[PDB]
Amino acid sequence: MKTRLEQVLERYLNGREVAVWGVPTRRLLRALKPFKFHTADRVDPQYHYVVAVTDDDLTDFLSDEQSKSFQYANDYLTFDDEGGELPFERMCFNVPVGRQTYFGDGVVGACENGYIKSIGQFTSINGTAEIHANHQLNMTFVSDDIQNFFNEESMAVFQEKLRKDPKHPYAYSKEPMTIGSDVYIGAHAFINASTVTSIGDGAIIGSGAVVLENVPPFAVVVGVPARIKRYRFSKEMIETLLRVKWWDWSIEEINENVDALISPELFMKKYGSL
Amino acid sequence: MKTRLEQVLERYLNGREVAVWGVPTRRLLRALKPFKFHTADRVDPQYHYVVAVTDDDLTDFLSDEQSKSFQYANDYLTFDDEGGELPFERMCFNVPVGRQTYFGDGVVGACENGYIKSIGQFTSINGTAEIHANHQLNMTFVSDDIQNFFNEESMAVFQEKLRKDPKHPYAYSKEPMTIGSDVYIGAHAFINASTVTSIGDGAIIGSGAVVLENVPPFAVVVGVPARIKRYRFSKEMIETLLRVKWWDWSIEEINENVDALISPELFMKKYGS
Amino acid sequence: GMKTRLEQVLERYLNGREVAVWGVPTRRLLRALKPFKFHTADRVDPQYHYVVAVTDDDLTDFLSDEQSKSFQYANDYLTFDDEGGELPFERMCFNVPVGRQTYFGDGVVGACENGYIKSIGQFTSINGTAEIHANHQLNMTFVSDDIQNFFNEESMAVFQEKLRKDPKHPYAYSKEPMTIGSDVYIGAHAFINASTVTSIGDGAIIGSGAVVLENVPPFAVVVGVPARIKRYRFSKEMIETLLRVKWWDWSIEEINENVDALISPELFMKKYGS
Repeated sequence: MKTRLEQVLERYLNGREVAVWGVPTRRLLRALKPFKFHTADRVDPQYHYVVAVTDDDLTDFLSDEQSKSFQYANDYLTFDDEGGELPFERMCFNVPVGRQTYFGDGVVGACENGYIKSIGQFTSINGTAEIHANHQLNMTFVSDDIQNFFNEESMAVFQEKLRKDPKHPYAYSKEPMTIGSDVYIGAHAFINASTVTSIGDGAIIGSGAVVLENVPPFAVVVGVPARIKRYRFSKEMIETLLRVKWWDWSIEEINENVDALISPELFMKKYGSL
Repeated sequence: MKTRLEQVLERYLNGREVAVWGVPTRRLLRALKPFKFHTADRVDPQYHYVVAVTDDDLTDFLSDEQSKSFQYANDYLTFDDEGGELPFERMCFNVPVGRQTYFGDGVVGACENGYIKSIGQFTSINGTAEIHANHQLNMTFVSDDIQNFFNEESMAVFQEKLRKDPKHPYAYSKEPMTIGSDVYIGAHAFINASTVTSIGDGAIIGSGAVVLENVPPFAVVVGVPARIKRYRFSKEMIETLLRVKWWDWSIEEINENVDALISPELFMKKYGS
Repeated sequence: GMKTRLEQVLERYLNGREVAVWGVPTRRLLRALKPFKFHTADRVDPQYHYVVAVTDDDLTDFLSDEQSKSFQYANDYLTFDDEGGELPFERMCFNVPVGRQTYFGDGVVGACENGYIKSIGQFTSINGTAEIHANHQLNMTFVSDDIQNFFNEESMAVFQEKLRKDPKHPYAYSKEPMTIGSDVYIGAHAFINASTVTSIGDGAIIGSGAVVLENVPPFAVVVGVPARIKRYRFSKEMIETLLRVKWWDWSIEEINENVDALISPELFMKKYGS
């Protein structure tokens, strides 16, 4: 599956050479195999695309005077930033991720594990958020790695009964969860991939909240376990938001109607009734 | 002390060459000195044991077509994975850890800090679970790093009061914590090492639970603070399980009992009074 | 003119010695070390070399090596990837003064960089997973921040103007950075909201997992989500005695001379109670 960097390079390299800014990794060299690359030294954006390996390397690059002529994404990127935002849709382990949406390594892993169907646009997920599923809870054992001792027959029996568990251990027999648009998820939050299939548009998940059920659109959930504290707007305004879907607007429309985005009062004016 | 990798190599290397998959580190090369090693290029399990440095490197290795013939632990391992499971009983900073038991760096530090006496078999501890002790709560100061300014005279009287503190700051003057077999500890759960001495066999610690006292065998604890939400089985089955001790079974015994391990009702019909 | 933690240590302790790099170097390390003579570490002598371990794992390897036993912390060696690590002298983390023997993790390093923290006191212990973040705006139609990447000049001016007049201080706007006092303890995975908090008082104990939404009085112990006051460490008269005496600003000699009063609260009151 294509990394974030390979997707961006396919868009913007345009015959240039990749300039590696930092110590390379095995994952990086695997991602760069379709491209010509060399260790960075003197870089010019007309001939070079700069790939910082770590966030540390990018900080060093953007402190260098050579970085002044390089534009984000168009001319440079960070390889170890699989959850970093882009102004266009991208895949993360074959999970669609909307524009201006960012998340951390826990959600990257959740995407790799198959727990996520899609992540919406303009969605903000703190880097320490975590998404994981339950082990089986109604067998004699709760361990998962005991299966490393199962031969082919025993594993097939184990896998079949896992698929029949209505509690969806390891997120079996359930839809991967959709994370909506204009969503905010606080630091150290947790979402249970066994029992959650939807984080609705506009939802806010508080810091440290342990989410065990679907979060309705524009609901604000906090606590352990997470419960609804309030809604961001009235139900009439929420229904208007779900009809207008400003997160699908053009960049020109976003600037044209920035006053409605900045003022919920004006938004309900224009769109609530006609 | 013997790292996880050194224990694996002593058991499984079998005269092969260690093929390093990833950037070598100072800690890795010190661990690899007694053995022959090279940067990994073309590898075969007959002549090579693949050591991925980081989990990112292991991800790359398993995506490579060469890894299909390599079996976990027997033929490859991750170096920066001290909490990772092994098919045999291992040590982690002189803490016995049972087969197929894993945990994260936080619990690795707890083993190194002396907070853990042992961890059972087939136990699953989420990578973000953490086990810390309390600082001293009966002094004028709560800082620990102030002791870096203490000379020998001040350090002696500081250490002596910690030793006699009944609340066990830094887990002083108490038994190290035992963690049983078939235990599950969820994401960002917390266990207080100053007060907890046992997580019983089969205990489940839910995501977010803050555990301040011992967890009975097969109890499911949740919440802040942790409370017993339910027990996994009946009283008689718990008693039967503590006598049968399936977590000590051979690999073949486990396979021959897979239906009983899947179905608690069949387990009791077979092993119950 | 901000300086890295390593630069501050080298300026104070290097004393014409040569830096010996212990571990694989990074781009950021090479830039920080370039004003100085440095070599890869082989055989080292603290009389002659200053050992810079790159990562914490490098430091573990160095301290397990025979060559390190004559090396003194900070005076003779340091870890580069340890911006939150304690120093025996008052230091700066970005533009934030940090007291002696005070440590914290990368999240709080980032909070210093973001301008969320005014100062951190002496002998303060902050777990590495503690996190400090501000709120996004909660009075607009959207909660996203990266939507502003699509704002042209005019939309950004309107957006920024409303942020600055928001009394709830989104992104810590229109409020003071928070002052974290001395002798403070902050447990694992604790959260402090940079939008709503301006002071963590001296002696405060923030429990593990606590989400702090309000100012914490001096010597208060707070727990839970949200964090509430559970108790106070000392009596009122003792609290005011401590705030006046300020043992956390004592010299090293004064600390050792009065270790009995630091060990025994009752003796502290007998000696310093007015």
